[PDB]
Formats: sequence, C-alpha cells, structure tokens
Amino acid sequence: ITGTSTVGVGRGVLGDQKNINTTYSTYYYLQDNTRGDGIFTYDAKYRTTLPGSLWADADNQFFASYDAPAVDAHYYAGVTYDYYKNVHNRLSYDGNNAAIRSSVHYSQGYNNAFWNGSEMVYGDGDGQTFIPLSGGIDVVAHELTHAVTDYTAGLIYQNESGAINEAISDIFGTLVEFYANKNPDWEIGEDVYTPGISGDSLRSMSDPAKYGDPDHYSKRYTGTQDNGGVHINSGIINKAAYLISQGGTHYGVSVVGIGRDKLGKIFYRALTQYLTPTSNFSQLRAAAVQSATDLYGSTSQEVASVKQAFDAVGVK
Ligand SMILES: [Ca+2]
Ligand SMILES: [Ca+2]
Ligand SMILES: [Ca+2]
Ligand SMILES: [Ca+2]
Ligand SMILES: [Ca+2]
Ligand SMILES: [Ca+2]
Ligand SMILES: [Zn+2]
Repeated sequence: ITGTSTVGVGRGVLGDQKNINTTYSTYYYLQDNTRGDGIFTYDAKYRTTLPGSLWADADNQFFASYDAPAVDAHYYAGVTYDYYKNVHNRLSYDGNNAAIRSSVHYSQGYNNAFWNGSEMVYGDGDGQTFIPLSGGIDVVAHELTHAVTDYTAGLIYQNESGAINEAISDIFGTLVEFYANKNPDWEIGEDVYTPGISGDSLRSMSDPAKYGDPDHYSKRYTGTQDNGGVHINSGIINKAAYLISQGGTHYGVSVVGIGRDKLGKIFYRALTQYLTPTSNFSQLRAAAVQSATDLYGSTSQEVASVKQAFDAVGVK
C-alpha cells in the first residue's frame, strides 16, 4: 500500500500488549515501513492460498482474538529484522532489505509453521498440540532464518545438510529470543506448544534427548522419515552450539563456554562464508573452526572450545 506510516496497538497470542508499525490509506494495514523495504503481514483466512490478503483493520487497534496471531507475526518479524541488522549488519534475509512477508491463519488446525521459499506461513494449531505458532518469538525467528540460509549457504533440506539447516534455525531462533530478552531459554517452541502441559517444548538444545532427539553422532537417525531426520539429527548440532556457548561436560568431554554473542558470530560467519549446499557435519566442524580462527585467532579459547564442543557430540 502507498500511505503514511502509523503506530497501532494490539494484543499478541499470549495476551501481551504491544505497539506495531502500520500504514494508513483508508484502512490501517499491517505494513511496517520502518524496516528495510517493509514487513507485510497477510490473512490466509483458514485457507491454503498464499499469501492471502494484506491485513487491513478499520481503527488501528488489534485486540480481537482473530488479530492476535497477526500482531505477533508482524511484531516478531520486526524483532528478528532488528537482530540481524544490529548484531550481524545484515539487511533482511537477502542482505539487500528484501520485503519480509508472513501469512497467519493458514489452513484449519494446522500444527506447524514454515518458510515456503518466498514467505513465512503460520498455522493456528489445533488448540491441543499448539496454539497459534507466531506466538513464539523463537518460532518466528526460526522461520525467517530459513530464508537467510536459503540465500547464503543454501543447505539442501535432507540428511546431514538438512539437519544443519534446521540447527541453524534453532540456534538463531534462540539467539533472537535472548536478544528480545523476555523469558529466554535454550528450548524451542515452549510458548506455543501444548497449552495444557507446563514445562515442555518441541525440542531442547541444552538436552535434546529430553524430547527423544540424539545428542551424539553415534545416535544419529539414518532412515528416511522427516527428510532423513532433519528435525531429529539437528539435536546433535544444537547440543554442540549450546556447549560452545554455555560450556559443560558431555559424555566425559569438557567444554569451556564462550557465551552467546561469540556463538552467534562464529555460526553467522560459518553460514555466510564457509557452508555450502552439500555440507555435512564434519564440514560444519571445519567451517566453525575456520570462522572462530578468523574472528579470534588460531590460539584462542574460542577455537579450542569449538573443537571441544564438536568432539563432545562425536563429530570429527
Ligand atoms: Ca481493529
Ligand atoms: Ca522462552
Ligand atoms: Ca525458546
Ligand atoms: Ca506446553
Ligand atoms: Ca520429540
Ligand atoms: Ca549437485
Ligand atoms: Zn525449520
């Protein structure tokens, strides 16, 4: 829309009030002109045609139950944009301020969210396994990170390359959650998963085995389900990232932690300079070692800790 930038107010999926950047031209649209070439949020109206209609509102107030997933998709896309710009000097997912588009209310009872090659897409959940998935800042940032990966390393979404793809999205989703600094943790999807059960999540980076995922290369899945286990074997890499940041001893191997900020620098460099569409876990180790060497020096603690972390998860 061509109009004037405005600031609306609404409530997200978890019932929290937030301001959102909108545009006015007869209606107020979920179009944020303050970031890049815009952030645009669409209504898929419980159908699967995409993107659907650019979200329009008569009064710039977004407090209806139907509005909540749009409010959060739109707001958390802005947070994720800010993280990549402020922390990594990256302008949108293509590095040239590409428009960021999301659709909410996708299908009926849809227990998932995804990047479809052109935009983010969020289901409302069935109210039992999930509530609307855009309520999770880690979920929104996970999806937008798939766009970043597709424009950079382009990790093929199958087998070991696909597991790295998934782990990169869990890592940056978590780092974005810590950047926004509201109830941050190393779990994925806890804000929107199983409303009737407290304390669980979809996956854990700190303890992948908690939710049945491998935390060592010896326990990797090698069958064909889930594109050869992309959301399963991501646990091996998620654990290595957790260890690089936080430290710990895992199967007897001790890792000196170096903190989230350096974890983010090392993985962002690996993703944008060293990883390729066919990279496997061993090649990820080399890419992370080279990135840490570039940033901190071959004799640094940071390099030593990357090696320790990959050793701890059985990746040579
Ligand atoms: Ca309204
Ligand atoms: Ca959290
Ligand atoms: Ca989380
Ligand atoms: Ca739950
Ligand atoms: Ca599981
Ligand atoms: Ca090829
Ligand atoms: Zn993913």
